[PDB]
Amino acid sequence: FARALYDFVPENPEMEVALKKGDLMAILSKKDPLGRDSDWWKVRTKNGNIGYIPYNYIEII
Repeated sequence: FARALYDFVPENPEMEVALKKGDLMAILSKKDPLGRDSDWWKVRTKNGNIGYIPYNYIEII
């Protein structure tokens, strides 16, 4: 899946995941709708945190 680059934080206090520099996360979505180019994906951390996360903040296995 993916890894955590920098300490991430809920972009919005409604739906997002949290990351602590070095953490890890599983990415599913891409651009999300169409699937073009940009850094913004959806993730699942330890199956406990489900939300989004800029691609420039996570590592691709």
